[PDB]
Formats: sequence, structure tokens, C-alpha cells
Amino acid sequence: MDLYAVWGNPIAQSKSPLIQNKLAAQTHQTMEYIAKLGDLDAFEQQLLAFFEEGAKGCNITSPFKERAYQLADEYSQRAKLAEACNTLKKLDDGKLYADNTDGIGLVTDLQRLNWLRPNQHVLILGAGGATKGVLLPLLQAQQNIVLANRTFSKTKELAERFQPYGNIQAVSMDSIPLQTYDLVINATSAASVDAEILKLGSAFYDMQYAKGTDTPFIALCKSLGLTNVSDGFGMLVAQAAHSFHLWRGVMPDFVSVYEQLKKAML
Amino acid sequence: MDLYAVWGNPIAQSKSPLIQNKLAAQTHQTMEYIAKLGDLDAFEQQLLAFFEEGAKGCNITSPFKERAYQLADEYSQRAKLAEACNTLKKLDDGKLYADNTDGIGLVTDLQRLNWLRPNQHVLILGAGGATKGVLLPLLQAQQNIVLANRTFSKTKELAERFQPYGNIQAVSMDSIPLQTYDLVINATSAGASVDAEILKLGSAFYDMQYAKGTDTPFIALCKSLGLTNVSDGFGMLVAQAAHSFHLWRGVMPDFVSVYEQLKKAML
Repeated sequence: MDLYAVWGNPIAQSKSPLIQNKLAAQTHQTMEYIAKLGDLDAFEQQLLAFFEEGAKGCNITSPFKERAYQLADEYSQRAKLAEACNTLKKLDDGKLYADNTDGIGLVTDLQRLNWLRPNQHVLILGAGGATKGVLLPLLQAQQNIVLANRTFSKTKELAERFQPYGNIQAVSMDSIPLQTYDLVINATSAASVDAEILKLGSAFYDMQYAKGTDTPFIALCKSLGLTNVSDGFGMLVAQAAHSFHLWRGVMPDFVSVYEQLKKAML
Repeated sequence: MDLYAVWGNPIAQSKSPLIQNKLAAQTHQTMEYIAKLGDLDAFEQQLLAFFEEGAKGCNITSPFKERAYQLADEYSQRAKLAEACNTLKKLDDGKLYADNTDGIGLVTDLQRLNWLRPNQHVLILGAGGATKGVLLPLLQAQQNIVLANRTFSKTKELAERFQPYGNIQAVSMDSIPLQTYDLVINATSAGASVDAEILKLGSAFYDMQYAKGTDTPFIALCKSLGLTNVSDGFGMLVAQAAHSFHLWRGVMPDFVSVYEQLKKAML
């Protein structure tokens, strides 16, 4: 039985094991996926011990995404641009291959929703957080991106990095260009925008999801009469499927688990 | 001899008489076309007399477009949207019919250039009161339009009005959505330069103005920037006159060949 794990701090909160084991059961894979708490100082050496032990790969969450990427021997264009990775794969020789599966999970979910038509204008609220891991694949799907953040320095540096891949610009959250947006993506944790701005959007995607209830962002949209909305639960299951495909060579059907899970929560 | 004219002030610079008489000759129409200088105050009463003595129709330029439109009995969708007209026709009954051919002159020319694909993204610079006549025909040709001006006040009013007819929005000169534009139109009349970063977003460039022999400043800027796919608006001028002709006469003259003929021997 091949072992896999999600590494983080904290970790009890994770849904990856839940997702990944279901994906495995669904495709008759002889594997298991567990949750591993990484020590803030000792992670890297725990991680390497975990691989010597015989693990085949793992997901990485806060706060070691950047550190785990630094352990990779080989890495994807996605991981490179994000300077972080959420997925590691141990190759047969013993090399570690790193990829960042966030963005492609997002594009998949948006494609499911038919919210990723080429040449759209997307307003993204919030930088860093989950957005830098997501910009490259959005850009490659020909999305024209406006990146807004409360602190300008953050968006600007992010825009400079991704500029060679498409039309992307940095703006201050209070200085958002008064143009039509096909899609507004909320990255921010735990908003910061005036409502008319949101009334420039045709669609609203929160990279957050809440169990049962709506997220604060989605609640805001709905109270503004903006109904064409979605949370990011689909993005979460999609990322997981992509890491799974990289590890196993089999794309599990993305929808079904998303649904059973959708159903279970509500 | 059916009489037609162009009414303006000033009017001595109009090429209408030259274009129309050529159009009439090529289609064998027994008609004449003269330039008439309208008095800044008595225009209206002059136009009515003029029709009263038998004129069958005319063209209108500054500053009478809006005033001519308000005299009509009958009018087209193009006239109503620009709240002005460049073409009047006296119907058999006695009704005055107003139309505005400039936008259709524009689409016709763009067809000749093959710069008019359905669902294209078109950036229009300096769109205002003088050129709102091109908006409807562009929208009706399924063009996606962005209006940029130093306003986004007056132009946002434009966007609102043309919203029921297609995709059009107004933006600040610095809030131009970042994307490839298949067509960039200079609507600014000379009465300056654009960020080169704006211009590099376009694949084709059309100046609604034209100049005798040389290039216009907008076109010269484009060439200097390396942007080689360019056109002035001479074709629009001839095309819109052909459309006025067609309304008055019932035969669509040969725009493409009066145009090329007129470029060969131009200046």
C-alpha cells in the first residue's frame, strides 16, 4: 500500500484525507492518505524522513508550501512561478518532483461552471494568499486579470512576475478600474471593497467555502442582488484530483465526489 | 433636373458636390447637386423654402445636423439615436425623411478593408457628440465597443443610450480594459497623442479623418510606433455619400470603384 499525506500546521482541519481516500476507493487504488502535522522548525527533516520511510508523495499546506518547494529536485512551471508547491511526488530514482495544483484546480472548477471563456476580464480581490498560486493557469487560460489589494506593494510585485504570461495589472483596492468584469474572484480571508464595484461583475467566485452556510463574500453579493455566485469547494476537490492524477496516472471522475461531498455538508 | 444640395456653414470646403455629381454620372441620373450656405439664424426657413421650390433632398453638416433632424416628419433609427441627421429626403406625399448615413459609411468602408468581423473588439478614442452617429451601425454589426475619452462623463451618457443595441461601455482614458483590440478607431476631431501602450493593443487602426496627400497625425504616430495596419477615413466619406445617394435614388452606386478611382487621381 502506497502512503501519501497532507503536511501542515495545523492539520486536523484538513479535508484532503477525506477527499483523497474517496478518490482512491473510487478507482480501486491500493493506497492510503493521512494527515501529518509538521513541526514549525523540524518539518523539512520530518518530511525527508517520511519519504525515506517509503511514502510516494504528499500535499503541503500552511505554512510549509515555500519550504517544501525548496526541497524539490524537479519542479513544474506552476510551482516555479508560485515559488511554492502544494504537491510533491517521489520518483522511482528518489528524486522529488514538485507541482502546484491550486490554479489548475481553479480553472477546472471555473470550466465546470462555464465561467472561463477565453479573453474574459477577471477582477481578483486580494493578493498572495491563494492568488499567486492561481495566476499562472488563469493567465494561460487567456484571462485578462486585474489584481486588487489593500496594500499596493503586494499586487505590484505579483504583477511584475506574471507579466510575461498575459495581460495582468496591479491596482489598489480603492482604485479599482471602473470597467465591466466577467468574473470577480475573492481570494481574501476571514473583502475590503465598495459595492458598486461588485456591481460591475457578471459572476462571483469565492476561493473560500463554508460548511452549509454562505461565506461572507457570497452573502455580500447576494444582499447586493448579485445571485450568479459560487464558493470554492469545487476548486478544493479539483486540486485534490490533479495531485491524485500526478501521483497515480489516473484522473478520477471529478464531479461525483464533489457531489457526494456537496450533498453530505448540506 | 432633380435638385439636391449640401447645407452647411461654412460649406465651401465640402466635397459632397464633387462626389455626388460623379455618383450621378456613373448611374445616369438626371440630377444636380449644389452646395448651399445656410444663414446661422434663418437656416430652417431657408431649408423649407428650398424644398418648397422642388428640391428632392440634401445633405447637412455643421452646424445644422441637429436642427435639420428636428424639422423632419419621418426619420430612421440611425437619425433618432444620434439625435441628428446628415441626410434629408423629400417623399412623394410631402413628408421630410431624415436619416444619418455616417455610421453606415463607416461600416461599408470597414467591409472594404475586411476589418469588420462579427464579435470583434473595437476601441474608440475621443468619441463624442460629433461622432455618435457611428455607434448604432457598429453595434448592429455585432461589434463589441469600448469608448475612451478624457470624459467618462459625457461618454458614459453615450454608453447608457446605446446599451439596448449591443455591448458597449465607457471608460476613462486610463481604465481601458487590457486586451487585444481588433480595431482602434480615432474619433477625435482636430479642434494630440495617445499613450503608445494603448495603441500597441490594436491589430488595425482607422482614423475617421483623412488628409490631402500625406498621413494624418494619428496615422503618422501609428506608423512611427511600428503599427503598419492603418487606414484614414476617405473611404468613409465616399461611402456615406453613396448611402445618401441610394436613399434618394434607389440605386446603390459603386462605392468601391468611385473610391479607388478617386484615390488614383487624388493628390
